[PDB]
Amino acid sequence: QIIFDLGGRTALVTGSSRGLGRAMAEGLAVAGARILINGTDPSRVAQTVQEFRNVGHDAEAVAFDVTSESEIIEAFARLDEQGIDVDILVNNAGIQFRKPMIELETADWQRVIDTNLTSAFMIGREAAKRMIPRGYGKIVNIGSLTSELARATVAPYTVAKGGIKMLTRAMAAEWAQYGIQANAIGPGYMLTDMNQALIDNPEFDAWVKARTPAKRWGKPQELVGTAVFLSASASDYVNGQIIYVDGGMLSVL
Amino acid sequence: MSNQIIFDLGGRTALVTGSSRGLGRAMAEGLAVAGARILINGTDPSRVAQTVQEFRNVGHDAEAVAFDVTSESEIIEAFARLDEQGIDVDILVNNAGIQFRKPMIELETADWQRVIDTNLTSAFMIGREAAKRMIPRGYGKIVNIGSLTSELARATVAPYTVAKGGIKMLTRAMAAEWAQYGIQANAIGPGYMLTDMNQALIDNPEFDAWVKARTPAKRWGKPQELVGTAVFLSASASDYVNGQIIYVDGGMLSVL
Amino acid sequence: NQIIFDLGGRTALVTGSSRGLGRAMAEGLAVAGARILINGTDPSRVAQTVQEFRNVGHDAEAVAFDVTSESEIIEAFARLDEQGIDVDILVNNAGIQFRKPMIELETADWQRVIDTNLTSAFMIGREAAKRMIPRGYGKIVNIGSLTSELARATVAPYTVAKGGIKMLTRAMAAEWAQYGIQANAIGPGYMLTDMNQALIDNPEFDAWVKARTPAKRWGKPQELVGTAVFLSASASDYVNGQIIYVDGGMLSVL
Amino acid sequence: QIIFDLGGRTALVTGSSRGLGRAMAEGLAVAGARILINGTDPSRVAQTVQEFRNVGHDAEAVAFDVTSESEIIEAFARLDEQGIDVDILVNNAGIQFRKPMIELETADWQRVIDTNLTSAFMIGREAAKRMIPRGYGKIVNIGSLTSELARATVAPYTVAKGGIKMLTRAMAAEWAQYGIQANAIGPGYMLTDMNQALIDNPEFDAWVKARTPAKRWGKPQELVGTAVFLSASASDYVNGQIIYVDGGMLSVL
Ligand SMILES: [Cl-]
Ligand SMILES: [Cl-]
Ligand SMILES: [Cl-]
Ligand SMILES: [Cl-]
Ligand SMILES: [Mg+2]
Ligand SMILES: [Mg+2]
Ligand SMILES: [Mg+2]
Repeated sequence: QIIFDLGGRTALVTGSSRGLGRAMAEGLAVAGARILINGTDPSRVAQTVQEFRNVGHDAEAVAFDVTSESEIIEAFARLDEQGIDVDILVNNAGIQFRKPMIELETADWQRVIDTNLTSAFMIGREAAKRMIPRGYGKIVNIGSLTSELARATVAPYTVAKGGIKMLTRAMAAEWAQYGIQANAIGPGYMLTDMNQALIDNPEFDAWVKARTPAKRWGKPQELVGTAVFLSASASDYVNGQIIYVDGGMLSVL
Repeated sequence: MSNQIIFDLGGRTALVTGSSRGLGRAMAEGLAVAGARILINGTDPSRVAQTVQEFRNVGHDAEAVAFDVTSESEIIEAFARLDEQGIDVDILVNNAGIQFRKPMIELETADWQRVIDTNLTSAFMIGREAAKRMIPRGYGKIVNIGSLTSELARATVAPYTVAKGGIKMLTRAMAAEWAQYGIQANAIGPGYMLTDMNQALIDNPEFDAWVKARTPAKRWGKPQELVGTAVFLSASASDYVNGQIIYVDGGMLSVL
Repeated sequence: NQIIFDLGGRTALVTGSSRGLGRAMAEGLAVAGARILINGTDPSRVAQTVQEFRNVGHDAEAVAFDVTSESEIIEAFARLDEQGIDVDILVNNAGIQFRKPMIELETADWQRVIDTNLTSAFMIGREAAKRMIPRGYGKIVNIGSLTSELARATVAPYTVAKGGIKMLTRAMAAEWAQYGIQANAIGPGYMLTDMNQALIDNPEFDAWVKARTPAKRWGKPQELVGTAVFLSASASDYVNGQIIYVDGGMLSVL
Repeated sequence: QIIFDLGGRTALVTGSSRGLGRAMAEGLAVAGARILINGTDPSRVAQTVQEFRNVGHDAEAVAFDVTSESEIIEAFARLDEQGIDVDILVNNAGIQFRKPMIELETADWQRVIDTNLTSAFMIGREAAKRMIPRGYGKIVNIGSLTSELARATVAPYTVAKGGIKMLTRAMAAEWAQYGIQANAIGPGYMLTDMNQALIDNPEFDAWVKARTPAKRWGKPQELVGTAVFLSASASDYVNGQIIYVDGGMLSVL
């Protein structure tokens, strides 16, 4: 099915050296995309690139700090110079910080906003600058269940992801007319290392299973279909949507 | 060129209601191309036959399954025939529904009811019948067809708006009850699409200009542009997606 | 008083107000100053509620009719017209609950939920709106549910009907706001009423409500009153097509 | 009526020297609340306080830059010392900045985020710390139609207001159990000096009237009912909700 094929396209996935970003990058590569691996640690990025190459994927290392405008600008300039077009941007980079709001230092709030929200804006804007003259491109922002429903102790993350949902709509509002589709994925509770602490908590584990209609956690590879869909011609008239991949959790009391 | 398999529908049988023409036909053809066996359903049996034949000529496995989507007896009867034939309905696309344009202060209750019955009640009855076979098997996909009016109202199309809003909530209710048995119930909300059901809107320059101005993509959608979403929601690619409505509207719903 | 929340001089029809939440809201509107048209299916129950309202100083009239009967709805408004009684405020509160898994759900029970909740609100809203329009002002307050937004197993037809109510509210705004009519909705969460007695008397369900709600408690019937008055008053003249969830924060958190 | 009465309560409205904030503060005063007026121009704040006192309202100036954490903290310390409780907080302060994203400077993006979103978090956090031991409080964040629907050229405002909506829910998530209701108002197109460029653009004016079911702009005082509702006992069981006051605009195509 050509409509899901990504051959001839290049995807930059931020924070793809590990975790969900890597699982999505891997799935995009299987669908045919060349992959630009990104992460803060150059050595960790390089290791992930070699592993992608070892299984026959076309991959390049594009390490940069997603909170640094100058590094973002220089990374895209370097890509321009090598003749590498970024056709698909997945804004996956982001951190979590657990603390009740009355105990939350403004500096930590700010770090979560910068890493999750401002990063997506800066990187999205740089990608779009080049996609616009080409007349096509895909932007896939990674939100969260907290883009819509709040949870105690994760306020700055919740706010940043709520911002990401609206950033997605703002991107569609301005860029859809130029043939660019900006959409989002909202992962539910996934079996991934960032969640290991939650997964290890028997009470939290029980809550996830009782709160989710599917009665189970999601696996990281279960984000791949949605990521491929939103990166492929299959979603050419889809714009400004956030698709939750959460076993039904957001849909029910 | 990619050998990925998460979008393949081989071995699955899809029933698409109102698939003899329009968006339903386009989605049915898309499902067939992805590998699904197709059951075509429609009012005009002549239009149905022509559609089934056209599917067969291009190598699709297709068949007519006749029933009034508003008739419970006809629905239960149709599923009985499928049951005996060992046909599993693995994918149900609830696309059947009519439109009726009339301001509410002039709207006869009988026209209100017909819109509700054909759009909303049909989806409940047919979804209920499909699910009781899906549950024991432990897998299944239900794709309801909503509308932009599942979310935003428009003057003169109230009963449709109400029915499509119901469809969105019906989708969530289905996820609530069936997700645990391995069934994914999701929905598609087509925007303004180039179909004959909208020809009166397309051939009005004011409304045409409005669509292009109101939509960020600045264009109407083509029926084929629902295929990707329909296949995605019918395939293993969406196994952990439940209760979602995905709008295919060039961004119309996302902006002022 | 606070004049923007005053309903003096205005007349409110509240369907299903002979008892339960409908009665509590009708009483709230009366306290706010509205003359109340009490409605229910039983004329005797309706009249008794009317007399109780009047004995504590509220003005109230008996307007019994079956909300699923179009001919009775039309007949009732014809009576009101002839008396010169304007319906300035309509609260569509009537509607039944029916709990049953969808695979066990008879279509007739589904239909009764749809008719009593959704079709009734359309028919009555339509009759009210055509008299409000030439006056250039009016309020329609539909009663949704927190299930207008989020579903729950065993309550599909109610969820669907109330989801319909949310969109009906928006459809009413779309057509009638231009004429100075505001159509809005209330989505109650879990309320300590008699139609929820089973839920309330179930320790597992009671515990779930208290744990699932940020406010860690059920709502009281009186806690809908403020929203009903707000949406019935001058205070909400630029508010249209809104549904206000009164649910202790349930819909807003995981 | 008692359920809308604010007697015995004190409300802090940020950016209430003029515009929407001033209109809401006046309605809160009419409802019985003691009012704390805040704004950047000390003369305009003092003049507004005077006008409130002329009609018998209890009003007082409370000075702080809403983007300065130290000034916010000091302001609440002065309130504590004077025995002034903030029972009701209306986070109304904010700025607008119009510019397409590809041309938007990050510094401007950041100033809009800080002024609209971070401000509401810092001030809400400071207010909540006092409301919690009292077992009572109302927080009303001021969102926008852009909390829900995007518009080209106002992306950082859109994102900030989307953040406001989710912040409101995060507040409900952590604080509802302590008897604090956190909710939001999303004003539609209102006739304020801040909007005077749009109002005076005949194309934008005609668009508002055609796009709004009510076919008209809102007047600032039309926010009063919603503000009082969300500040009074009438909304004791309302938490985490945003109420749009937009003549129906968000509700229709
Ligand atoms: Cl996995
Ligand atoms: Cl097509
Ligand atoms: Cl009765
Ligand atoms: Cl004003
Ligand atoms: Mg098979
Ligand atoms: Mg009158
Ligand atoms: Mg006073």
